[PDB]
Amino acid sequence: MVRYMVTSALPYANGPIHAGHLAGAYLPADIFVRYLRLKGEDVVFICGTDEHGTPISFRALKEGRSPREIVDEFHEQIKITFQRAKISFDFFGRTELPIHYKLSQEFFLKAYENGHLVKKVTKQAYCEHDKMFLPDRFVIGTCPYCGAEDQKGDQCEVCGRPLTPEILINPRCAICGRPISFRDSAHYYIKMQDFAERLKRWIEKQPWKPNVKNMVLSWIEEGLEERAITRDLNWGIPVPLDEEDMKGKVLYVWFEAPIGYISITIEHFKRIGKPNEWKKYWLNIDGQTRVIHFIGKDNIPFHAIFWPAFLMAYGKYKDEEVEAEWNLPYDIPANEYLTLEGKKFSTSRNWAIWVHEFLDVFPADYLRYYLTTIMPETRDSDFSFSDFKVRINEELVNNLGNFVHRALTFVNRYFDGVVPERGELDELDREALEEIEKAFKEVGELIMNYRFKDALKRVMSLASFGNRYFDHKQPWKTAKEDKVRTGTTVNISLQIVKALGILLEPFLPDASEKIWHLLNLDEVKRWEFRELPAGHKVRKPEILFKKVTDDQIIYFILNYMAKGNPEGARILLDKYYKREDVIRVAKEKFGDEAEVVLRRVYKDIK
Amino acid sequence: MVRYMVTSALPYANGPIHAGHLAGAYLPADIFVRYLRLKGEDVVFICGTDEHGTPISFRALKEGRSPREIVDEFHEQIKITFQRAKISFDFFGRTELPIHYKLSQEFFLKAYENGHLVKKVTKQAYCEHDKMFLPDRFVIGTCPYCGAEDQKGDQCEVCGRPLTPEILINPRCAICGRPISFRDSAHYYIKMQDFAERLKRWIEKQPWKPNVKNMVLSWIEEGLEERAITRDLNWGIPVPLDEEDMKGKVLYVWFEAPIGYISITIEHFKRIGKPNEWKKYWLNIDGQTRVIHFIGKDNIPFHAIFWPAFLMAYGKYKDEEVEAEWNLPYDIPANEYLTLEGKKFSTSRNWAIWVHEFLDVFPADYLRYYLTTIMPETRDSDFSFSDFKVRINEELVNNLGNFVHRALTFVNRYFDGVVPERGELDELDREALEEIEKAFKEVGELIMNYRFKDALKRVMSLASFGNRYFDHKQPWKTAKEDKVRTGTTVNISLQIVKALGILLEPFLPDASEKIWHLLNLDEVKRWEFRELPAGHKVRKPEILFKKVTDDQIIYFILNYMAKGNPEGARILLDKYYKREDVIRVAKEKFGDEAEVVLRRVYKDIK
Ligand SMILES: [Zn+2]
Ligand SMILES: [Zn+2]
Ligand SMILES: [Zn+2]
Ligand SMILES: [Zn+2]
Repeated sequence: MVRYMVTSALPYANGPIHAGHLAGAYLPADIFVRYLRLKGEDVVFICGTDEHGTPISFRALKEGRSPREIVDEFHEQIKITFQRAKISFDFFGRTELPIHYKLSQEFFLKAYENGHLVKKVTKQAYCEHDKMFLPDRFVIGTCPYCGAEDQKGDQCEVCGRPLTPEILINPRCAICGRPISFRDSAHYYIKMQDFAERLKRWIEKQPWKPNVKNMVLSWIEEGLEERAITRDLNWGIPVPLDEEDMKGKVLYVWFEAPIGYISITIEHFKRIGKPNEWKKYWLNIDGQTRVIHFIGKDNIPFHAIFWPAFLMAYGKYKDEEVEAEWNLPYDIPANEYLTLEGKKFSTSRNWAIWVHEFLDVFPADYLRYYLTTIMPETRDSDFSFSDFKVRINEELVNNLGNFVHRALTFVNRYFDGVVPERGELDELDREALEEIEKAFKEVGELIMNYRFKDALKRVMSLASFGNRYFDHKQPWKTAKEDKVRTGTTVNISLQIVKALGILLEPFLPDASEKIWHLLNLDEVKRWEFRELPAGHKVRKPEILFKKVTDDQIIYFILNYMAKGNPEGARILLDKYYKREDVIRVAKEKFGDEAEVVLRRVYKDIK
Repeated sequence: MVRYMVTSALPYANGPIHAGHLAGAYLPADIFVRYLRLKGEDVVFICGTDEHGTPISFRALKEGRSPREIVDEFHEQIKITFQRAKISFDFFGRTELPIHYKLSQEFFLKAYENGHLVKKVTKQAYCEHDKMFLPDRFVIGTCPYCGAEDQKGDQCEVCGRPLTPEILINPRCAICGRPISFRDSAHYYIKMQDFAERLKRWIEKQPWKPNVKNMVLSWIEEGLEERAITRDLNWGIPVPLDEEDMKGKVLYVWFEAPIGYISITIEHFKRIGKPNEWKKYWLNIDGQTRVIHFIGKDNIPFHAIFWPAFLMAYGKYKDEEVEAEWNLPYDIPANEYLTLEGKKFSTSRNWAIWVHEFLDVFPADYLRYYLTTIMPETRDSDFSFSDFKVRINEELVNNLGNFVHRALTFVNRYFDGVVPERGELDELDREALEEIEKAFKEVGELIMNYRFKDALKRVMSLASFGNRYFDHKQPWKTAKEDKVRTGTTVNISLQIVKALGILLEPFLPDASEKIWHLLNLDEVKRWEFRELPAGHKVRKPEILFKKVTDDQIIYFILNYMAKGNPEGARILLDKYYKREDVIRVAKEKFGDEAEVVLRRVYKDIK
């Protein structure tokens, strides 16, 4: 019996998360883990904020704040956001945890000890007016492909994606604009080549899709250049070595980050009261823990190559309990990117769907539903507002919500909300109870295969099946002729609602508890279905979902989207709506300030 | 060995919580429970949203939304807010839980069964244009003391506090203004008189303060009028009785609400995996569970009289395990009200400090610190912005934060962050380690006595003691003469920081983890102090707290306070600040909209 150690790529504590992030590695992981829990399986779901690296440091000088100040701010912002998103991480830690410092440092020390490292002195950047080295994101120059002013790290705003700090033209320190200087420095490196073979061999015998497995093999087919794992940063985890040359140096966040996956788990079992249980999840003791890594496509290389090697370089974990080895990525589910109304998410262009903002106007189920509806699985998908409301209202409201409502509304009208007893069953009755079985079976398999968009579809169809059932069983007619008959229809219909109650859970937790209350159940939610007993008391018909409005979308676009990118807003607005309508919404939404918005989006209007 | 069943008054799901609420019953409870946990004691901390009652129903017709829609919205808003507030409820449920429905209904049925009830028909309100009864908050008329138009429930906006629905002049249904009608109805009542004696007797033998114990006794000294526990509402828990007269009737929220205290706990142990542990907390088995009820003064009567009786009326709980009785309120800590800048919190006047808004500009420690600083213990206290910043900056920043910073900054300057070994100890060294003991001892006692304002003070003084220590031990001098000496000072100083790390926890969780990371500790936080070992590696000097700004307060007042109550804002602004300063802050804070604010607060300015 396998147990599961599930993680989600650590979000960087330099900003808030957007739907691309969620759709990319959190929502999938949540859907998967919830399922596993309903299955009764043994799974741990971990995550936390990545709090080191040049960026965070950069931003600190930028806003004149300590790197600690900002990560403390974003850890809270993100942890709460995930709670809002209903992402059930068993624990959400942070790489600022003392234990992370200890484990990373050990990790590095284990690499020292197995001669997988190599000190090296290189000539590198510097500022004399600021008396400090100038790592990655401090580069401030022209581009490496196109030629634009001011380019940092490796993302751009031009065409540029990945522009090493040196291929940049006119190197000038970002902090003060002083043209860079060159001071040589010492850093330790990892002889990745030491694991190329062992890696390739391991990758061979593994259930990953060729589109990855292979491309990975290729990438390895040409040596692994010794990568540096140290940095000249004033923020981060100190390199253990007590020498004078390694003073004021830190472990490349690039190296310690993944170790966070273990650090946090350990932290989890500590505070949970069972200090040593973590060992069975990350250590290959009587080996059989499937370690899953939900990530974004960009993380495949790292997770299928370097991270595994970092683990190997620590050959032996060993004290007071088995000297076993670290497990390796069982699987590394990755998702493509997400676009917004035809364009890519852009923090620069301030064009994205921020979870915390979006969740201010729409319920979590809506964001979770639609996003799974467009899960960037095999390719990229495009978030669209017209697409969003239409799927919710047409699918979630008109179908799932509709069925549930009808069902209850009937058991309440003809039986005073008491579950009728079932008489003989004809073909449909027989087929309906079978469909319930089919769903549980198939949805479960689709999930274990990372086919969420299709898994959610299998569920919606069951609701679709329920509607049909009702539509052509006509309880409103049958009730004026054959009581017993209607009783069956009704009882059967509710069975489908209870089932839809458990099946939905992994996808929409809230619409799940909503249904459970309507059915009035204490029953611990589980994947093994059990019919609703006759004589069971159900609650009065409530509503499941309220249709998305244009008033809402406009309010959203105007209130968030707009200031940050007025043109983006304007283009969206007079693309879906008439200006005479937006004004009205704006007027009856922003009181004595509506006017100082409309003019802000529609360049000139007064 | 006692275990503790701690609760906080269920917040009503009709709106967000404000500092008065927090200061009144949540913050106290949190400080108490955290302590208990650090003490290693066995405590359960429960709470959830009260989701029934006329109000919620009212609001529903008001905004044309189902009562369920709104409670779902506020349960999320409040649960997240509490997370933001760092209130560690072991579980935050809701009275919409199926189990609540079951337990309440049983409770009522147990009262039926022990003849503590009495059906009665009364002539009551109605609307014929709306074909519905008109309970409490539907009353819409002139006042009962002063004479003002439109008065609902029992709170006012005039002078009025508690105006029974009938003493109101010109009774007109609130929904449509149609002057009320009178249709007789049947409701069950509880013969409170049946418990007067048994109550008074119980209250006698109990450790409550006379100012309560007595006033309670008086209140009881004149019969307990049979109170109605049923209602003509379409939203709520159905009365079990299957009769045609009790159809469409519900249990007065007033009756079921407290039962939520048990419902949720049960729900807690269910989902936690240990289904039956709840029995030992609410049932008096081998009796010794101290049940504490953190509430507001307004709740004393209810919690010391009716709630206990409701418990008695259920004489026997009994199946498959001991037929024991429900425990009774061990203690019922209550706090006075809170005022804002000299005036009372007012949802009507839109004058209050909303936790979720306030926590958008200031860290949770700041709100928790200041509020405990003004805990409405023996009387009412007044929240004030000048008072807020001054205490934070002068106390939290300049003292606690200052000490911590100095300490680390030294162990890092003269020992490369490594804990020095202690040599001979003189009087101060000896006294310093003793002070640490004293603090733990006294703070702990002050907490167990609900003396938080003083408990927090005992802690700040320890930090104050640390500063003095340092000030007159002069490490910066001693380091250029006697190494060993400085080592002691330093080692000692850090002991005080680690201690301040645990002591703070109950009050400021974040400044607590901040200190723990600086000290670089894995050690599970506990109330039993253990010195920092020599040779221990501490982190580089960070900052603990950033001083509150005027830019912040103005931004807050302008961004939240203002629209909702522009006059309130204006009066605050040009009372603390010059208009030429507010403008600047407003201009460099609201970009292209600053102008449409300043004019909104300062009536005319252009
Ligand atoms: Zn470029
Ligand atoms: Zn510079
Ligand atoms: Zn009045
Ligand atoms: Zn009316």
